Amino acid sequence: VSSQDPVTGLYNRSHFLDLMDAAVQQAVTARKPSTLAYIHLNGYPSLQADHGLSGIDLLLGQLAGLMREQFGEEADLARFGDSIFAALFKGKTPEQAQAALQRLLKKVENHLFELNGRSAQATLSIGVAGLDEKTAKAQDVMNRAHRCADDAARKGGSQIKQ
Repeated sequence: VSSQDPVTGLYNRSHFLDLMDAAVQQAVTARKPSTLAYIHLNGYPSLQADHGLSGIDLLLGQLAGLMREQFGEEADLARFGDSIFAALFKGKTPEQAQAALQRLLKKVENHLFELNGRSAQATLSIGVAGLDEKTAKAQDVMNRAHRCADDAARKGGSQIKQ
């Protein structure tokens, strides 16, 4: 079965979750820190309402292309859900990864999207969680970055919550 999201071009959640499992094992046996970024597209409901399936398909594809650009080789990129992206920064502490997360955040906030003639703007809410040897369950890492991202999007605008 294909491991890629045909809309965005990024790998799928299933694929990412395997990469996740492996990065945690590395973190608790080899003690190599990784960072998990949990990315919300802010105001997705309103963008879908105004632009519909076609509009958002284009947005997500552009949004991913900016993530590929801003993170390059440093991160593994997934389409986690409809309005949710995920990034794993293998070998980097959250501290070490903040720079690139800050860079993307602004790239998006200051980016104008062309959607079927129409024009739109968007910000992201990023929940960040580290992978370390004090990790107890791979699922705990997902949870923390999840919860942080949800708290991030609860505030409105471009947001990073570590």
